Amino acid sequence: NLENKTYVIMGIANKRSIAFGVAKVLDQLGAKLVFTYRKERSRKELEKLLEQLNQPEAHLYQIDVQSDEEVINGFEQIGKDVGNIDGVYHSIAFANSETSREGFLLAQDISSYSLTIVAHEAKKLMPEGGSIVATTYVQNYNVMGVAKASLEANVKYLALDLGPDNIRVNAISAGPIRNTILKEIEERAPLKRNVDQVEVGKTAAYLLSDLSSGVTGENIHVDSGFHAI
Amino acid sequence: NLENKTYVIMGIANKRSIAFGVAKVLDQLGAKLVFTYRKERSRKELEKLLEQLNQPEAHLYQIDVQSDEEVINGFEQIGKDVGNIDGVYHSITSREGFLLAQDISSYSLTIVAHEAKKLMPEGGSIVATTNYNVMGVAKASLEANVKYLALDLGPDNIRVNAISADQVEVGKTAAYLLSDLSSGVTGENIHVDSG
Amino acid sequence: NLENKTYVIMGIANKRSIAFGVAKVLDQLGAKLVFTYRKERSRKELEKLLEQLNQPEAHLYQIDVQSDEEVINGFEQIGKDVGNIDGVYHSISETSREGFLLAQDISSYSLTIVAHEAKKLMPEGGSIVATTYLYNVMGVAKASLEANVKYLALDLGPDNIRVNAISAGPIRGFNTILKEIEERAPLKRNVDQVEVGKTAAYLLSDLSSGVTGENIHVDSGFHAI
Amino acid sequence: NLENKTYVIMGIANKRSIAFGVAKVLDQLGAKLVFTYRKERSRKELEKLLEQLNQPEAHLYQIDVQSDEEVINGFEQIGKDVGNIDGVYHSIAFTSREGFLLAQDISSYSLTIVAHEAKKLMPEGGSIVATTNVMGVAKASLEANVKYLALDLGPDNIRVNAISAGPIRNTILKEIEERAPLKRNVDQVEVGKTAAYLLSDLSSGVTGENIHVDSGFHAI
Repeated sequence: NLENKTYVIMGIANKRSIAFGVAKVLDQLGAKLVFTYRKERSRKELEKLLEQLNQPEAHLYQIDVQSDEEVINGFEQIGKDVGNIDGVYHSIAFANSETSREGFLLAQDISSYSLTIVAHEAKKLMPEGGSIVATTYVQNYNVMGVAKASLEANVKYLALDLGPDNIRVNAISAGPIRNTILKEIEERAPLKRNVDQVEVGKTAAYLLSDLSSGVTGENIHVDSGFHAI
Repeated sequence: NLENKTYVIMGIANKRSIAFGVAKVLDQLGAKLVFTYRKERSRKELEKLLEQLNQPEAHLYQIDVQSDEEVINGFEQIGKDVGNIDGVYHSITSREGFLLAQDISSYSLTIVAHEAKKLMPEGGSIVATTNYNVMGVAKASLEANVKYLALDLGPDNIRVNAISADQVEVGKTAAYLLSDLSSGVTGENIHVDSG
Repeated sequence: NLENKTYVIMGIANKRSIAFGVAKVLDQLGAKLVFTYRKERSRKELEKLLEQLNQPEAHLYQIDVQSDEEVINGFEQIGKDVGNIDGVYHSISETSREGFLLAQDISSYSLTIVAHEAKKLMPEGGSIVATTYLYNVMGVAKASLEANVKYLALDLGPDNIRVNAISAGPIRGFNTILKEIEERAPLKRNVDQVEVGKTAAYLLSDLSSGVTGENIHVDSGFHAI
Repeated sequence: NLENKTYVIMGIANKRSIAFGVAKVLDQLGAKLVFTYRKERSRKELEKLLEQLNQPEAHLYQIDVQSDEEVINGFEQIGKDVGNIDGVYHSIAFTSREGFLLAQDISSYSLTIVAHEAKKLMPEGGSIVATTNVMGVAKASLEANVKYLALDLGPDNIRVNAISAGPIRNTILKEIEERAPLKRNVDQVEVGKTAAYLLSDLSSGVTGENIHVDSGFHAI
């Protein structure tokens, strides 16, 4: 399916990382993978996980999307080091000033803008097109909600903007995974159970692959159809 | 990918039918396919087209979703003839107009779903592909149907999703939806329309 | 506000009909009101209700939206008896084919036809409002309605006719849900007939002059959850 | 209707401002109005326009929603100067990381903070109204914000709703008087009207809603 495809996978932290699920699946289909971590602390942990995979060699890159420079440099090195890529999976989600302006903006920066920039930089490794995918993860006033809204919109507009560049941008809206919210989901999710990294990875594969070749700007809920309730 | 999977494919009329695109893709993925046509006039066309495919043998069934009896019998024969299936692809001013539109476009799903359910003891995937446009009103009804059927059949481990509309690209998404790949997605509507 | 405006108000059945809340409000603003009932049994109840209002005289009209004929004649009599009007308020896995279609017929199509017929009493345009209350086929019917509203709003734009919907929250299983919507819905309280009538008035009135194809939730913003 | 109602009206810049249309309508209904401007340069223009209205007295307040400090202080002065208010109309208008964030800041967050501050002048509840490439993303954020605020403030009996308006002042305009159902084009007053509806008790069950005042163009 994906032999000879090269994908950048952002946001692995531990073996529980959704991003990592996504990783195991693409590995299994025979794509070559590149990874980005944020904290130096996590570099070792990634090298460990790349063992679990049949990855010919280890291509790790420290990128903090929160900063233009790192993202710019990171993609260039990947470019230099690996050549063109077929797609990017961008997993993020970080809620830490309950109503603070900094809170708000920071949320936006991480949750919505990171995509914009990644996209702008990844685009340079995708001269013939490719697929970008953003995966997505309560109190008084939910700022994280407002960030996701921003995200989803951003996906539409990037999808729209990069259309001509034959680059597809879609999102995965994830439902919960390995306890009161596990009450709620197993309770009310139509499919009557909880999703998990793999299921996501599967749709992720779908999206990054040519299989979804007519689909851009879409947001797919991998949540045992909890959305429809 | 799909070897040993059995799908019912409804709405082929000619080689241009979206449903047909969907077919080619599933055939190529090694799934065994069952077909339904409406007019007798088109049983022949379908036999023609099954020639383009690598289908061991031809399973054709005349079914007018517009009528309970045909649908009921239709699926039973499929049942008897083929045994269980893994999912179904369902491709298709005045009070009469409105209601007819609703009947064919939205309800057809409901009843198909109810009948196909009987061939999917262990779950499966159903997929529906899609001046005052009563037609719009019919699609709205449809999409809703999908959500509530998705909802109703969740517990029966049956996933209901829609594709909003070339043929091949649909087929491929179609393939995604019908396959295990889409294992957490139910009640979703996917736009294959170059966004 | 509404003196010399004339509105047709459909779907009152008892003093508790939301359609009646709507009525009280438009009465209070000085509009002349026409009424439609389905069951003969309820014509008396309506007369009794019109007593609560300062309605000069009683224009009642028996109409079953479920039938083209009644709807046609119905509007023509209103036409003849009242002349033109300014708007209309229209309040109304297993599942059989009949059920489905019936639901569609009543919940969606009814509007279409009413629209088509009221149109004839609004040569200079006006406002049509559909209210909605709340495996459920009923959902599917609402879906179909809401779309219809958009498409009618669309098709009637040029005839200067605005079509909008109100989507309403509970009043009168029930006792349990009048609790539900009181905890999680923002505002905390439950809605009521009046609230609707108010928004209804907005919509029917010139107040809502750029608004068509819109659906307004009068549910203490429950929709937002 | 609106006698003895007090509303804060933000975003007037010239006689063409939508906010100003809103203003005319509220004035005409007998509400007392307070205004905020951003640029010192625009205070005089506001005094000019307040002449067209029957405003007992001019309460003007310089507020840059871009800065917590001004917004906090402004509302207090309003508080001190006029006492409690019945609602607020928040009208605000018009690549890189900064661009992105700026847009959010002004388009979406401004509401959040204004809300949070306005809240203190509405002990018994009231109505807040926000009128409306990256700019798209900003509106999305806004529309979401309105929902969540509507949601957060429900218990305080404060209603938050938005108005989405179709353009006012010859190309992209043609497309509209062409395509849109209601057949002509939209204007200040129209907005003012719905605005009135939303700020008034008339919209008493409605919160978290977005109304399109665009001759039903949204429906297309």
